[PDB]
Amino acid sequence: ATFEIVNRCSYTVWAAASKGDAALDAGGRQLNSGESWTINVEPGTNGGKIWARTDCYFDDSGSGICKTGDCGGLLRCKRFGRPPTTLAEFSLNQYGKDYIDISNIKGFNVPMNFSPTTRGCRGVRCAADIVGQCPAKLKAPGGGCNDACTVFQTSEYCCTTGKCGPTEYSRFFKRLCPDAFSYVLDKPTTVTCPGSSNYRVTFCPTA
Repeated sequence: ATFEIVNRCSYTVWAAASKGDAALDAGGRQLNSGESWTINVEPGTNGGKIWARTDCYFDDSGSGICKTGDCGGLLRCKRFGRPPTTLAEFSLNQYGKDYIDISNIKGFNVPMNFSPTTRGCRGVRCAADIVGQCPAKLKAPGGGCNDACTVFQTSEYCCTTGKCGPTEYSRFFKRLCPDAFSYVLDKPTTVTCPGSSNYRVTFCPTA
């Protein structure tokens, strides 16, 4: 499947793409304002994620640091990124269906739209100003709004027993972005698409 990754933000982002144990395509690239990066993702990819990283400095061998979403200091991500990161998540060709979602379970850094470019399902968006509205206790100094699990490390926020409810903090993410996962056991906002669909991820889809 092909994913077009579009930076509509007025600022530079460093896109990342990974399934957690391996890069997807090149795994990462600088995107200036307006740039598009087309990647190929092998069919049957399970647990793939796309995200943006902000305020990165890399040297000549693709080694450095980003203020949000850093994946162990690499330009080309092999691992998932450090919170806070708005996530586009996907599992492809799972019994003839593709499954896509946006998640705030690892916080929010950049607004995002995740839409098919082929027929037969709708897209999902989280475009509210979560950073501006972020509760003071979740505000990340680097920029971004952390999830409560990352900040507080309790069984309830992290749902480590497999039983957990919504919280004051999850409800904040949910009120601004009803179409994104706000906590681990949130009622799924997954969208089912035809197997082998194609997609666009757009950062800052509004402004």
